[PDB]
Amino acid sequence: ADAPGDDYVISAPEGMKAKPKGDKPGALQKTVPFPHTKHATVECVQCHHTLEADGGAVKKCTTSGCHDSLEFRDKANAKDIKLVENAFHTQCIDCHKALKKDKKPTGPTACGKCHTTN
Ligand code: HEC
Ligand code: HEC
Ligand code: HEC
Ligand code: HEC
Repeated sequence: ADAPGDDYVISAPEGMKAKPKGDKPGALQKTVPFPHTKHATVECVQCHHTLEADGGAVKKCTTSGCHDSLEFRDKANAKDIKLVENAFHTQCIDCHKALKKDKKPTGPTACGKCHTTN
């Protein structure tokens, strides 16, 4: 397939829950701009890890049967790879952090520097 342009924004799937603020209803984080051209050095398959099984078509990470949970991350389900927060954080953050350590061009590691659209 062809990668979308750099104006692309990743947001939470509709219905996505959020940790309540004690007793007050919580809210979602800001959305995340994601520029593919800045990740040209990474093979598509590395992120779109099920590409082959999906026959060359690129499916959204949250599609049914994939990281489809709409449940917020807590202690009880902290290890569940089906969670949106785990799927994206493991992919995005780990690489950025590792590159930062090696002192080379990298992406954001701070919450506010990735969740920006607002
Ligand atoms: C990009 C390099 C990110 C960094 C750094 C952090 N987050 Fe993230 N997060 C990222 C994406 C692409 C997504 C999925 C799309 C979306 O916006 O939902 C997420 C998701 C979350 C969520 C779940 C959804 C929500 O409640 O809004 C949470 C709770 C969240 N991210 C929080 C968060 C915090 C506290 C971070 C700093 C420790 C953080 N994120 C870093 C991408 C990135
Ligand atoms: C990780 C750094 C990635 C690399 C390298 C590439 N893509 Fe990607 N792409 C990535 C994410 C996290 C997303 C959003 C997924 C979601 O569930 O929201 C995307 C999105 C796409 C899409 C559009 C999906 C949609 O909105 O329906 C396409 C078609 C796509 N990506 C194509 C693609 C190709 C061909 C790549 C190599 C040139 C490629 N991506 C690399 C993460 C990453
Ligand atoms: C459904 C066909 C999926 C698509 C599309 C994507 N992922 Fe996925 N992912 C899926 C499964 C079945 C599993 C593994 C089995 C299990 O139960 O754990 C995963 C695993 C990952 C992981 C962990 C990788 C590892 O530990 O080596 C991550 C971090 C992950 N997936 C992220 C991710 C993202 C961001 C996607 C969109 C670009 C994506 N996956 C798509 C199923 C599916
Ligand atoms: C390594 C395998 C990566 C993964 C997984 C993701 N990113 Fe990344 N990102 C990576 C590099 C090497 C760079 C720098 C590229 C360059 O040539 O300078 C980036 C950059 C970003 C940026 C731009 C930040 C800036 O300083 O302007 C953003 C906004 C970004 N990355 C977002 C992002 C998200 C949300 C990811 C998960 C879907 C993600 N990156 C994965 C390397 C890698």
